[PDB]
Amino acid sequence: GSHMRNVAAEQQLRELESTFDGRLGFVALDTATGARIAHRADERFPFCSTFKTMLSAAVLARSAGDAALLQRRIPYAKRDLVRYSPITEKHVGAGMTVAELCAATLQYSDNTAADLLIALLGGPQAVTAYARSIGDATFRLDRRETELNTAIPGDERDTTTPAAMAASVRRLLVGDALGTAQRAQLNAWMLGNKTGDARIRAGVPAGWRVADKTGTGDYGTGNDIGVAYPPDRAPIVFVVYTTMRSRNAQARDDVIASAARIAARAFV
Repeated sequence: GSHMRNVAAEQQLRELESTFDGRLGFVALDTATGARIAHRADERFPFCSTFKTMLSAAVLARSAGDAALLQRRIPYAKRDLVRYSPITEKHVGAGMTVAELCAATLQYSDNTAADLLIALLGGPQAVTAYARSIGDATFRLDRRETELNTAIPGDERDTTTPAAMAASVRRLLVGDALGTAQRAQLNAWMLGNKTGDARIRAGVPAGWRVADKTGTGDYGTGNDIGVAYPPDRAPIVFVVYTTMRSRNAQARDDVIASAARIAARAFV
């Protein structure tokens, strides 16, 4: 790639933001060189369900020191379900294994699965502590699903910055924050995501595999974070956060995909 392409890409991100009534937080990192394409990289955004990557990583880290954990099956009843639980609603009673809950919350954004895992770890503060332990001094998880999706302007609960999340995604999926085998498992889960086809995935070429996690919330908040793996180049980290002025707004898959496409084409 080139510096002039990266600078031009950053201008294109400004122009893309100028087309909608909201803000765009964007970081893409070419891990061949650390080259960055960014917009509003240090502003806080409500992360909505993209925190489920950090959650699942924390669970994997705990499993590395407990051989029984991934197969532990956590029971729950119908009345324990929270809204948007497409997988866990099928297994009320005996419930699902911790590994299955991680896969459900990553691949279908299942909220009861997320809340069961947050409780397993000792509450939202345990997820924040895990983030700190991998070098993320920005990330904060304050609430559970579904309250963490309120995305109120000026509220710092359940927020991070695009730069902090891109460094964490890099360290988790590409680097050495997890052991080799846990990293592989987290990648596999996110590569099998079912909710991201219209976001980062829609902005990259057919041969690039994308391990991503989406988030959607109030104020038309539309997010996607992850790593794209071109077949014969270093991985590229993508972090896309968008949120709108109006509380009632819809999320914009097309904007998210366009932001990803701008960086994908600039890096090659």
